[PDB]
Amino acid sequence: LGSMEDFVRQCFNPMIVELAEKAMKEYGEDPKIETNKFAAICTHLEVCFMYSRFEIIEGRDRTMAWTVVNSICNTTGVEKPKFLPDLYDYKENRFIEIGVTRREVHTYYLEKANKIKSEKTHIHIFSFTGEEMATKADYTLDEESRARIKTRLFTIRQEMASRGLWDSFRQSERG
Ligand SMILES: [Mg+2]
Repeated sequence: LGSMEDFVRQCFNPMIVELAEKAMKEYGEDPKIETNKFAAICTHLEVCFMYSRFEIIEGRDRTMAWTVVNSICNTTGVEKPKFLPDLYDYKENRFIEIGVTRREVHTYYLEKANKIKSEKTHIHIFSFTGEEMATKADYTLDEESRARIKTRLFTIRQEMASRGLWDSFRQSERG
């Protein structure tokens, strides 16, 4: 059993880890104590990056994120989201909430759907198993692109496994 906090710093990009530490501390969470979510924040940030034609909302400091979002909402005619999205697609002209889950994707998809009370915001969930689920079966990215995200997730998993971190990481996902 290795250290998740060690794993994370020598696994993800220094930029992803840096943005995830802010995201955590911004909510009185300490990345050194809650290492499992620390790793979940990095993996999700990383997927938002591989995914993005796109405007990255996630990772930005709250004030900047809402500034970017609002400016978007009135250059276009899109309704203001309530919760900040992760991305904005001006191709399909909609926001995107992205999720990486260790649980059943359909369950996670609904929790997100019920939270954002969406009308137009798109939802796309990825898991560590390869199963995915996107709004109206509209998967946005072509196959190869989505295949890369799934690869990076598997890679993250097994590197977590060799260090004995997977077992704890995989079953500590809360709603
Ligand atoms: Mg977000």
